[PDB]
Amino acid sequence: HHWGYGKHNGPEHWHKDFPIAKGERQSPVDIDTHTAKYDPSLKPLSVSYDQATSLRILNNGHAFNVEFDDSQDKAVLKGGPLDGTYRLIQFHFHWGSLDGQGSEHTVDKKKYAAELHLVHWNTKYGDFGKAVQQPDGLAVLGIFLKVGSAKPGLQKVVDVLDSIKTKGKSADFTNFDPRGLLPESLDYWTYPGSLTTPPLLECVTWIVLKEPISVSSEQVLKFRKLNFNGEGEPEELMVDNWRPAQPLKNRQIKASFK
Ligand SMILES: Cc1cc(C)nc(SCC(=O)c2ccc(Cl)c(S(N)(=O)=O)c2)n1
Ligand SMILES: [Zn+2]
Repeated sequence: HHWGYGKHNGPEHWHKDFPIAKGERQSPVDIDTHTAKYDPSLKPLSVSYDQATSLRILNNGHAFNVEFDDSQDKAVLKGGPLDGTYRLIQFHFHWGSLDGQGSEHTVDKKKYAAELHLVHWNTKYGDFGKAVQQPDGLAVLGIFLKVGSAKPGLQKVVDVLDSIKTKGKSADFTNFDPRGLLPESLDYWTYPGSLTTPPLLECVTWIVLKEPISVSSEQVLKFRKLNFNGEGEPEELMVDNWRPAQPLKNRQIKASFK
């Protein structure tokens, strides 16, 4: 009876195995755009994905991860609200059963169709497993997806999905360039939060871009064909793999703009 996204093991139950689910800096949150403070001291984000080595794509039974070789100083996030340098380890998405839901963060209560998370760990802690035990361990760049025109830089991801339908399937996935998943603007909101999945560790500086990317209905439909179950088990489509907004509690969301 492990955690997941259903009635009996979804978000509302996670607190029994992971009590920090009711902690002081949980994610996601609603971003009230009127209440976010513009911080002129925030720096442009620096996203340096020129040498990113993707390696493989994995279906883990919760989402899928596009993984990067993070054994060298390639694919780094820095600047923004960050001190130091964060290295890209993986990205994944959360999405809905319907286009009117799927994001984890919301913007004045608006829910997007999906949300991409590019996960980076702070090099000062040497690896991802040590970084998640620190309050400044991770920086996640979150990008909303709305349904409209296709994102051409997303199609390679879409096209490999039929090879990783079920939990525990992986496929070789090299030369994937995550710059093709990025909006023109890098204006952002930022706040201190947590992993949105168990173990819900309070180790993330969230950086949510204001400009969504558009993807086509046919691209998101292919996300909804994945399965949460493993091969040979009854089919449970992988949809609605999002945690709802959590209380903001004693936190301030900062805007890099306007
Ligand atoms: C840490 C961890 C360990 C195991 C066994 N599974 C997962 S599934 C979700 C995931 O890979 C993950 C990893 C790190 C981040 Cl930061 C986030 S999220 N949804 O907060 O961006 C999600 N996560
Ligand atoms: Zn995520």
